[PDB]
Amino acid sequence: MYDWFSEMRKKDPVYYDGNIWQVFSYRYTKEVLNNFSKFSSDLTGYHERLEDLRNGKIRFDIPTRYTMLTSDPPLHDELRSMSADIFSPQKLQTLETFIRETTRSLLDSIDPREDDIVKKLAVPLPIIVISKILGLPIEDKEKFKEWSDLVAFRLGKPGEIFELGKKYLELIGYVKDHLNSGTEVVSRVVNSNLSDIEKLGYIILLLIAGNETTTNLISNSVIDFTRFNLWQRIREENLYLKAIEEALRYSPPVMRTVRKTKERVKLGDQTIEEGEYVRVWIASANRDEEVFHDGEKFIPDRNPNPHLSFGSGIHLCLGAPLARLEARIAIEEFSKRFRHIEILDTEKVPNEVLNGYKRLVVRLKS
Ligand code: HEM
Repeated sequence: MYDWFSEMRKKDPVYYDGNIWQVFSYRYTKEVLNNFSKFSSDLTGYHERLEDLRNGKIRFDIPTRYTMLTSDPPLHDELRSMSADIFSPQKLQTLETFIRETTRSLLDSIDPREDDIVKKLAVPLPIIVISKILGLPIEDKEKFKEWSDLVAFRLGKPGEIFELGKKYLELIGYVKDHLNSGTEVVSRVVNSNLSDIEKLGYIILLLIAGNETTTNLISNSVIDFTRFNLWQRIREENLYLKAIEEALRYSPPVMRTVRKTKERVKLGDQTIEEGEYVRVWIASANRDEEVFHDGEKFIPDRNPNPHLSFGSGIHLCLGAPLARLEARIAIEEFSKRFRHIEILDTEKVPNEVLNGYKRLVVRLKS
């Protein structure tokens, strides 16, 4: 649907189709994302229940409705400041050896003749890394794999209520079980003025917000580098940093995000009424010809590359530096292991927001 995106960017960058508003151009998607006053992220009733949560009036509820992702400032900033430096440059420098050793370990498990790199590399890496950072027992990776499906970007589908109930029951129980054995990261959260439900929500967000997305970055990168035959060049010219950024732009793990109008507002030539949902197409903005010359092409050394794959504004992905580091080390170590790669079989996740692969079977020549 990238051709439909281009047509919309040209004729209706801000389009109303009866029920929701949709934005396709780079200029307007960025404007929406940055104007948090007009375009709110308070879509889960968080602000409305903050008083009763902090009072202990609400005792039970789905914890994932109360995270920094579904909040506007000042609440949003009060929450985010508790972990603003979790992925600081110094912290990541120190994690480099652990991340590199971990992917080398995962690569060691790959059978060159024919293996699934999503299963052996892309899925485990982010999970193992976040577990170390949070101080949660890696010995529960498989469970973590299951719970990663709960990431907020994923919308509902019929017949999942029982399955989801099971995961929530286990996940919540696990977090409550390890709230006081985590790193300073979780300690600061557990020792704040937040209600119990919010603490749960906060820890779950940090635990699952980047698993499927980071996995998708690695998978999408492997697919793009292979299909456009760039492995040789990337190693040769050391285009890892720029190439991964071009994968993020071209094959964004998250296709779009949503906002709700906080009052009548004019975006472009349109006046969006108060209380309307606005779908922001990150994938389309990333192809905007005005901002990305030859945007329909995968240019490995494209520079600069101001894509919106991690968002923009106050909710700009907290894990961006980590995701970038993990993916880079993954792709570097992988490239150093094979002389030729061949994609034998793939299976794509069936979702309109999360963009990635469920299976990626390849054959490698070490
Ligand atoms: C390549 C992988 C990733 C992609 C493409 C991705 C994408 C995003 C996007 C689009 C947003 C903004 C959502 C919005 O504006 O409504 C976001 C927010 C967030 N992401 Fe990521 N993410 C990735 C990896 C990670 C990782 C590794 C973590 C670490 C736990 C993480 C933690 C978060 C958090 C906590 C937020 C909310 C921040 C806030 O609301 O201020 N993400 N992510």
